[PDB]
Amino acid sequence: QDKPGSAKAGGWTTYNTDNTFKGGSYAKYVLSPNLALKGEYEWNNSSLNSFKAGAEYVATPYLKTEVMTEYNTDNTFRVTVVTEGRYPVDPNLELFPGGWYTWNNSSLNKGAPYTRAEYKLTPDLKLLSQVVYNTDNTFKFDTGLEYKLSPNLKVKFEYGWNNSSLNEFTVQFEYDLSS
Repeated sequence: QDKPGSAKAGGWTTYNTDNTFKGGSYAKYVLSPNLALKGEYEWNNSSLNSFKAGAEYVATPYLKTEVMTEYNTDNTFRVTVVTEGRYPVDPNLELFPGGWYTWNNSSLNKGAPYTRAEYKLTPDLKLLSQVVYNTDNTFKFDTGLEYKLSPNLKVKFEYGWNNSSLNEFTVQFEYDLSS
């Protein structure tokens, strides 16, 4: 149904109890089926902003690979790899295999496990729960919700929770480009 050349936009509003506020937006340019381009700009009140960009390569129909490289004022900041796919589940809920990989020049490459669940707690919504567990102990825990009024545009609100940050509230804005 859809055709090549079209792109998708997605705003990201990061708000926290503290005065410090974070804002950014990510978009994916689909030109060909082989691979697609991606870019997410992260701006902040301070002068510590950055820009991450990469590409999305499809190795399998069930498992997809998306290389996301983080660029900064310097030559290079760091390159991370993300792996997502579709996993079956006994019940009605769905299981999404998440994979986080952090590669840098200073430190060594490491790929931590990621578990992303998505289902309807009851109402006609898409509750996305992201949990990160490690061999030692729990890594982090965050929740997310996906809802909308029309198919054209959509909105989602997810909050992160961990020892590092007390409580962060991020709301994504799904909106397809005009051209």
